[PDB]
Amino acid sequence: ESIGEIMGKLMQGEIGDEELSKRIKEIFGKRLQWGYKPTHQQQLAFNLDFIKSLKEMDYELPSAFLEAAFGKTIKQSGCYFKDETTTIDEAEEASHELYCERAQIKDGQTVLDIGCGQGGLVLHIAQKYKNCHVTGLTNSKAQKNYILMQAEKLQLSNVDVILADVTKHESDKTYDRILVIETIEHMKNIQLFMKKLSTWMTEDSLLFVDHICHKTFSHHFEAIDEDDWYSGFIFPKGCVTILSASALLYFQDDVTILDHWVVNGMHMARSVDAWRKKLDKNMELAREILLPGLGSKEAVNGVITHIRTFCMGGYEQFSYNNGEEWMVAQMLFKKK
Amino acid sequence: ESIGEIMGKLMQGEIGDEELSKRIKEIFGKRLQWGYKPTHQQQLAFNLDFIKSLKEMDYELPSAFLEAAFGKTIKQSGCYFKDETTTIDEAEEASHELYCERAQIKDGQTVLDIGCGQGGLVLHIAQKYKNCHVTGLTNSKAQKNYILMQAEKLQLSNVDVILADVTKHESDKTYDRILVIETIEHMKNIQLFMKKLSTWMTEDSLLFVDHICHKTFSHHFEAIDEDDWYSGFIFPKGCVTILSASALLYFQDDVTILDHWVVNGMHMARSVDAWRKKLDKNMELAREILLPGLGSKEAVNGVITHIRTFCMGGYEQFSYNNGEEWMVAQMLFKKK
Ligand SMILES: Nc1ncnc2c1ncn2[C@@H]1O[C@H](CSCC[C@H](N)C(=O)O)[C@@H](O)[C@H]1O
Ligand SMILES: Nc1ncnc2c1ncn2[C@@H]1O[C@H](CSCC[C@H](N)C(=O)O)[C@@H](O)[C@H]1O
Repeated sequence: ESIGEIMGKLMQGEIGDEELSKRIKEIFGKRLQWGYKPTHQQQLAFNLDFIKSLKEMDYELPSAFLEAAFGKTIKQSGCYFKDETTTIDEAEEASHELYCERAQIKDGQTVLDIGCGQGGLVLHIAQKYKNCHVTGLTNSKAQKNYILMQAEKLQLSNVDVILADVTKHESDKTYDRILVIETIEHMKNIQLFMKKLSTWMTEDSLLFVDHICHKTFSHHFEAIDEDDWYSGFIFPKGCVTILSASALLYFQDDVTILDHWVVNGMHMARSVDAWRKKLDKNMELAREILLPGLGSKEAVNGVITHIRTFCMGGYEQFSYNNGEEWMVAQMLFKKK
Repeated sequence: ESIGEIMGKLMQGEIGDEELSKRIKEIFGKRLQWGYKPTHQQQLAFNLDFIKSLKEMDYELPSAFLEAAFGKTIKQSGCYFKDETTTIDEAEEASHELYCERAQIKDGQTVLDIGCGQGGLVLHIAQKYKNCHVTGLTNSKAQKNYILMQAEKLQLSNVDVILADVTKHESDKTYDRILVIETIEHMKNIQLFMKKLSTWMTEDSLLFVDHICHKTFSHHFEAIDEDDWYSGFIFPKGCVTILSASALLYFQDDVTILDHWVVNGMHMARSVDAWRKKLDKNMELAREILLPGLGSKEAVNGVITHIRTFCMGGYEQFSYNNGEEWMVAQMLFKKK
């Protein structure tokens, strides 16, 4: 069976969930085979080669659709589920609280959220800590607009948003706290990224990074072989990197580690499951919302298939071996 | 059975090798049970707690005996065995060559060897690189004397030895290369140690560290429980720390990592096996050598039992799971 053939049936909704999940799990299984080495000697050689290679490098969905698919604050990162019955809205809030705890946020601090998305964390910190000034930075005008509208509705006076490609942003401004929640995976050059972040810190600042990871090895999110129809469908341009849980420890030229955690992958699995189920529940509404801006029922079905498959695939990835393969890494740093 | 009882039979040579190896393997087995956590979340919590705890802290055998037990240069660190038939003398040289390769030694450099022991590496570099100046640093007068005698016999003019407790040594001198071969395991405060080493480097220097490790977790070399007669017999004062293979990545306040390797534990296992077998072969001579300085056959038997048991135990430790538990970690750093 060719890619063309599988992609044919997928787009037509002719692959049932059972088969789809099975096919994607197999693809992730091959990545694990690729990544695990027989000895720690070989594992470190593999991992350091990856790390060295990084050092050589360098239409938007309507907000109504996003609201029908994601949780209340449209968080687009792994959330944290205390209970079986925890809702996605509760899991968003719990995840925001965990970041505030681990990044040691205190009232009165200046806070920068890099790649802030729809601004759930910016709005959380602004509401919880009235004397903080909170700045989100995003490369999306639509996201900036959404955040400023929400801050207005919430009567928040302590929020601003920088519209910038972070890789190009130049400023003399420093911040007490810099937060990077699942943004670093999108970064082309990571030695240069951490260096830039360090110039926006003082000796009193902390930097908190959260990134999807594998516990043992790093990889680009790209086709494992010629049979892999999934990876390139999800990221057809690519430029998503899955660092190992310890990869950023090798990027301490300009910052120094203070603490290090991981969150088991079942939290991410439950996040993507909640998105998939909500999209499914709101399927008719979603198709209605998208149609104006996409111009045909076929183009709508395509966008929806892509998002739904991303959630179905993410479920297999992060739930693999009960959350003990792909998971979320978190690190706290100070400036050199 | 009490410790007193096992120690009774051990000292009397009443425990055969088979039983001795079995008992020590069991003790290491319990350490593995202690150290491996069920989830990566818990493994990192365990490992970071250990790392944080470190940040809060702060008669000699005649040379003729050492010559009868160890290899030609009296190396007292893991060696490197290419073949089944590689001799300890060859393995010493191979290990010296590996350090020179990984620490990027070049003729003309100033080189400092911290905790240089009987000076095998100092003498190797001095002979191979005639324009290097090579300084060994040791806290032992007997070791200093041995090295200077060997340098004289070898017609080396480029060797000096500092007699100092490294934790107390103050100097303005800097070096192109600093080498630390299985010395850091003896260090009380490691943030402070790496900081001190950094003040002896310039922007052009490199630091190479080799340390015994476990691939997954860190531990002090101390009794696992009340049944453990071994750990405290080997190190009755203690102050040996077995860092995980990645522990020093968290000690980059003052230096920055460039490369990272591990060497499989079978190399160390073959090293301690060679020492044990050579001591066994030369047992009569060894007892004769020690008697003058120890003053009784009983005190001689004690010293020999301690050294032999150390080798028997080391064999079980490093050969465990074909060298994939305890092994040797190596790191290359530059100054911040
Ligand atoms: N170069 C760049 N400059 C600014 N933002 C960028 C960027 N590359 C990616 N981003 C943004 O970073 C975000 C990563 S997704 C995570 C969004 C948000 N932190 C949340 O947790 O929900 C996306 O909004 C992405 O478009
Ligand atoms: N505070 C200190 N100052 C100097 N040397 C020390 C020290 N603590 C331990 N040492 C020495 O460091 C050495 C560790 S054993 C390794 C010796 C040598 N590098 C080799 O590979 O053979 C021992 O000689 C030990 O006595």
